[PDB]
Amino acid sequence: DEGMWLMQQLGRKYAQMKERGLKMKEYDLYNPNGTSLKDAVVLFDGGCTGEVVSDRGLVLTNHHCGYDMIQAHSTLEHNYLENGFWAMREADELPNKDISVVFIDKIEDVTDYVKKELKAIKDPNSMDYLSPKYLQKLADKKAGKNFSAKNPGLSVEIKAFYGGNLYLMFTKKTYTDVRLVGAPPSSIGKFGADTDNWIWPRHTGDFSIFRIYADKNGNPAPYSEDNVPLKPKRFFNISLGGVQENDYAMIMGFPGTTHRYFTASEVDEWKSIDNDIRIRMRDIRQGVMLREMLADPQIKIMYSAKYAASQNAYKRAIGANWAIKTRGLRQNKQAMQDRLIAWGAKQGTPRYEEAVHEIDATVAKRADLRRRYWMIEEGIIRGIEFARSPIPTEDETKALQDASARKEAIDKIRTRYSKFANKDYSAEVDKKVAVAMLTEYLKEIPYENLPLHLRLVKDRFAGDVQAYVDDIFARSVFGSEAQFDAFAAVPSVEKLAEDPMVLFASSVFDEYRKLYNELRPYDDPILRAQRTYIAGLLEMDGDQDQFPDANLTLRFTYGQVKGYSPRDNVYYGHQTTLDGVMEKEDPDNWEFVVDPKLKAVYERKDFGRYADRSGRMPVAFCATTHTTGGNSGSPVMNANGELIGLNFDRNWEGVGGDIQYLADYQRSIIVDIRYVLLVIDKVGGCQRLLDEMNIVP
Amino acid sequence: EGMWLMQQLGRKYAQMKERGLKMKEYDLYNPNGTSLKDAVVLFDGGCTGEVVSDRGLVLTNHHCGYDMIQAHSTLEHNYLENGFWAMREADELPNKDISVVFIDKIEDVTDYVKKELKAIKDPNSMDYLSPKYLQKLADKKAGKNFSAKNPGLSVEIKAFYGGNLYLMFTKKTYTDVRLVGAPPSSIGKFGADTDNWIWPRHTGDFSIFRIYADKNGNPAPYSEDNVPLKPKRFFNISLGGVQENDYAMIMGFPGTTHRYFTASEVDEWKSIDNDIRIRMRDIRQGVMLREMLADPQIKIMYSAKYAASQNAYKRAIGANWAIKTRGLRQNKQAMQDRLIAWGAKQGTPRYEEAVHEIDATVAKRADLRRRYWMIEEGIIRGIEFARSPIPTEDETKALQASARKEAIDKIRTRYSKFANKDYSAEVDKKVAVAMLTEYLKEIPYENLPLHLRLVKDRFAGDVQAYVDDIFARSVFGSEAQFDAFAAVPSVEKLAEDPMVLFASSVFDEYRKLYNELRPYDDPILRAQRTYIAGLLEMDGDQDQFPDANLTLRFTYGQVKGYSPRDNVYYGHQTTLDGVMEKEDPDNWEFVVDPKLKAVYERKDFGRYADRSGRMPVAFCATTHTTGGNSGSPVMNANGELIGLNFDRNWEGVGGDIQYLADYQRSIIVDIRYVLLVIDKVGGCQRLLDEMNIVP
Ligand SMILES: O=C(COc1ccc(F)cc1)N1CCCC1
Ligand SMILES: O=C(COc1ccc(F)cc1)N1CCCC1
Ligand SMILES: O=C(COc1ccc(F)cc1)N1CCCC1
Ligand SMILES: [Cl-]
Ligand SMILES: [Cl-]
Ligand SMILES: [Cl-]
Repeated sequence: DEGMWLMQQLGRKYAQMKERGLKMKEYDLYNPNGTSLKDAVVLFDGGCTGEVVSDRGLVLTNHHCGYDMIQAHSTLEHNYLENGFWAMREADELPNKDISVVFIDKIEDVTDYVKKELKAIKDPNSMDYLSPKYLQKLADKKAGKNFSAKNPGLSVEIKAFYGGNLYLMFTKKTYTDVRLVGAPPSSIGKFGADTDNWIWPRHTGDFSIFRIYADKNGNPAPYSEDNVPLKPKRFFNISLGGVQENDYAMIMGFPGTTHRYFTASEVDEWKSIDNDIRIRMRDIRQGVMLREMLADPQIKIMYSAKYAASQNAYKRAIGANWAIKTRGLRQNKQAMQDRLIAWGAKQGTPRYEEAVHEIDATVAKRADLRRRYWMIEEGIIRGIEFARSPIPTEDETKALQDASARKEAIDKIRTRYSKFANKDYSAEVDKKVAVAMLTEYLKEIPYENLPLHLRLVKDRFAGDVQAYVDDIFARSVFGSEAQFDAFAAVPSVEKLAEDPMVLFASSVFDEYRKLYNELRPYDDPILRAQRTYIAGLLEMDGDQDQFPDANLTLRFTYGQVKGYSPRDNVYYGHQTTLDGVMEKEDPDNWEFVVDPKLKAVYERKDFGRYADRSGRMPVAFCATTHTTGGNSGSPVMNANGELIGLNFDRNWEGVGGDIQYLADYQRSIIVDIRYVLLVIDKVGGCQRLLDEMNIVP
Repeated sequence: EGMWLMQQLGRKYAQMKERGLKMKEYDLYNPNGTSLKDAVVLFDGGCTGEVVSDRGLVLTNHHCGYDMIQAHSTLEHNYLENGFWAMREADELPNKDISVVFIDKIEDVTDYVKKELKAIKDPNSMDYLSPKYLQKLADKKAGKNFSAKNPGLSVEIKAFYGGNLYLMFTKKTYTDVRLVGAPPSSIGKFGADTDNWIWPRHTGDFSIFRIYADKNGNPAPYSEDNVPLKPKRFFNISLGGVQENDYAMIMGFPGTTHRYFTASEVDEWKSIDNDIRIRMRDIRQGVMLREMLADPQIKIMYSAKYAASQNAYKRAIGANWAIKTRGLRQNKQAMQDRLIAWGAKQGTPRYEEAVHEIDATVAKRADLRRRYWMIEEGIIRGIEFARSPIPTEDETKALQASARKEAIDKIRTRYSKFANKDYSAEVDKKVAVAMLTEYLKEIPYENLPLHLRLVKDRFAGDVQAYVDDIFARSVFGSEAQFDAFAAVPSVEKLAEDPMVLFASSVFDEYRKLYNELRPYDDPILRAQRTYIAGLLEMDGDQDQFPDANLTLRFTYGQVKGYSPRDNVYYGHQTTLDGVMEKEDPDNWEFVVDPKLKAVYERKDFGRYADRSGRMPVAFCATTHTTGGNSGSPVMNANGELIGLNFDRNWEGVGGDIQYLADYQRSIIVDIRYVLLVIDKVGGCQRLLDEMNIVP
């Protein structure tokens, strides 16, 4: 609903944005033929957003966005992940291998061009209209003969929007020498850690600092000791005016995916298959894992990351199912499609109703297969560690059946066994997880639909899942180190072919691939019908109050700094303070440890010009902007386009917002720029970064 | 802020009127006439109640009338789960061992008691706080035939302000109090233990009783000839509801507070009482919950024991949060330093000497008190086999006449009560191994109960082996082991039984510590009499209330929410919409009564919903309440009933030592929700009709 707008849509939205508080001129925010604020936004490392905040190429993004780079430069002598990092001179800034920043140099509507090229249709069912290979061939044809050679650092890309009803060509400028400049300690950068993931109120200082480097002329160049900081076209001014409740706020960034044009049948499928299976299976997996972690401190160390990784999409699915149950998402999709069908009936065009019917029929037809796919994926592929145990390759089996190539096969199988049964793998914990996961899987999936090896639970083990799992480990070459070494000393292909763990792993992966291959053909009729469906919605209600689905391209969103009521008699305000960090401090809980320098700043009220009018130190705020994954690190702007914060999360109540925006619950969780500048200043003591920024009173 | 004596109403009236009170002083409390105070009762010795009709109808909490609802519940008519609604007065159920106490008269007898005390001689006598001594004075003042000359009436004298003020209460007690109505437990206890001490709250915590009496309205025990009481005063029910900042007041019987604790007593309360209870109960509850989650039969057997352990555990967590964050220790220290500076200026050193005596006594009893709480939390309440059978002297002097069978039948009865339908020896062994490992780490060998010395001496430090051996060799270790003993009982078998020796040994140490600690209470009590006398002489009997002591008090404040933490606000009122948000059909605590769910769906709120069409459930107020105030009437600026107090938020449990204006709230069930449940859930129109409901 309140959307993720194309840069092209700024003109038609500008008057509403101005009426909601926007004060800057339209072309100062986005101008297709000149420098604008859009030129200070970057796609940071392929999946995050960033922003240029100085005339020397300084870039701000989230701490969780720059996390891998902070970790790659961290050692026992200089643990930057734990203590932070503050380069005191430009020469001290650390280079990063495999990093990139993408500027969106130009954006152009190429719809008529693509649609004319598509008219050369050798099959009306062709999926070339959505093919990256096909669209790249059109982008190259339009850009010219050797565009990348004649314009180094530039590249061209065409993307489909609105289900193939609109196409845009992006001219991108990519820089690959992006150095680490500064980062707060993890105690600030990820204060809530996993406990506060998707949570508002939030007290996390989620930021990190980088710098784009380039050749002498400001052109992209790979890492070189001769590289000089980039003088950019445009950079954000930092505001110290802060935020007030109801203030206008806007974001530019790269939201990844949404499903705003789902039919009511796709919402039901998302709930009853995708979300219910993921919720049920992960709750079983996590329940066994947590009991083992709480009983053995060594198991807690080995399984903490696996547990946290499983919980992230589990929490998302819980938040999504809450919106489906309470916010009428299914009903609003049904009303949307009924309105189009009634309009099509009045216009004498039945193709829109036929398109919704095709989507419904495809959803209803793939139901059993999709249920079986999610059941095996959540239950076994993700749920059971020994599902990803070593499977001897075709060439490994061939090698073991008269040359020195036998020792090569054993060394390769050993390397994979050592990665599977690593320092964090417990066979006992895995057997307990598998017994609970398989009991549920065997209750849901009938004998005729089971992976071939799982048929042995009924046929050979008289229904005893525990005995079947015990037997896999007791007899398998991968059941223990001593069992592998005995095999490695005298390896036979016939031992591997009958190995209970190899057979289980092969069998479950075979069933997983068979289901994937059977389900793949159902995607195309839905995609083709969505092109007709979205064309109708656009022709009926216009390319105005319905935004194109997110597709990792540059979008803008606007709203207000506003809290919300999560439940009866509870209100969460629009702004958190440093006081809230101190309330959450728990010295013996690694997630809620408070940095001693920050604790002292709070005690002494050493807030400088960064505190609010009441002398309180702001930390984070929330806004009615419409964001999703991909928007991490996005610049948050004032009514004047000045930087007031960085987007870093969204509350769980708004995760259903990828299908239907939730005005009374959905909020972008943003780190206040005053808190960012406080941490750089009083925690990092990196005055040179403050000095190179243009800070407005 | 306080829990004021009825006598202090005159002194507080102007401030109450400035805060919004509209009723005349003597209409609320009149020392020589009828007033609203006459409609308040002490319900069943530990709760408050209120008369709401000219036919003796009484409202109190559901958790206050819980035992009576349960005593009348059968498999055929389960009133606890289904609710109860007597459709005629003759259908109201009598209750054995129930009482309602009216506070007929209250008088200051300070000079009388202080003159009588002057005859003591021993300056360290504790008669000034002795219920037996004070009752002898109460009887002497009332007369040598008071209860016979004034039927239903009794007198009682209590100490206040540490023995600096005394009041005599004339009480009228009724023992025929019948069950009239109760909502189902899904309404009466909606939050169940999850929402205990929690605001926001969505629980309709009420039950309905009726006082019966003889033909003249005089107290009489249960009789089929008893007629409902026509009281001299009852509350009018308001349907005007509440708004944020509205004046609210409560009358009730708060039990205990510790408003005059020294800073050393706050430290002791934190570092001994609360930390030990928190640490020990967390170990006990952790083992119990693991076992309950792994075996559904263990969950059935241990649910009540788990819930009972959690209640004071949650209280201690809330209390320690206030000590850590609200500066309770610091404010007591400032209070005592101010008195000491004032006593230095006046030339009277006795106040500083009194605070010093309290500090020295606290410091001296520290190790013993730590040992007492450690054994009490760790073993006496932590381990079930600590309360296993110990053969009496009469029982041993029977097994060494044919009364050997009677001794075995008595020991068997106690064994059967210990190892009952809810007792698991396996769960108990696991709880004991974890509890004893912690206890053995905290209590040194020389301070251990004698049998626990065997962990180091006989079992090479293996707690698991020591516990396994207790059950493997004890006659109370299993039914088969008891039966083998019962067939061939010898006193030598009992005298060497590892479970009997453990149980005896831990109870001996528990009694020895109790007896060693008891003498330390008296110097603190005597010094508190001097300490509070100084505080009263210095800052007056005006902004410092006497500690609660289960006597009638009033408190006033406003209907107001609060901010529990940064960027979070809890408003002053919950709604029926909040009950529906919490509904979880497969969680017994959050099941919603189908009749109530239908009322919400159809918006069948009648005259009970607010101006916006939303149905209120509960509200909170800045009144100062504690345990004993459950069921208390909550009044308007006009003295009309707007709700019943039923709980207080955990953030305010430290309020028994220092009132917390920004966090402490009384959790009250809205009277409009009470009437909506009587009407649309119970269908008991006769109860609505007998109440005086004001628009
Ligand atoms: O308003 C529109 C198109 O709107 C957009 C065109 C390009 C773009 F990048 C974004 C929007 N139309 C109304 C009549 C049919 C076309
Ligand atoms: O309170 C919850 C879930 O709470 C969280 C969900 C996800 C998350 F990341 C954090 C909390 N619910 C009550 C209604 C059904 C869901
Ligand atoms: O949130 C809590 C405790 O919460 C409850 C305590 C008791 C209770 F009955 C219910 C909740 N705390 C945060 C700061 C340390 C204590
Ligand atoms: Cl058509
Ligand atoms: Cl909404
Ligand atoms: Cl009366």
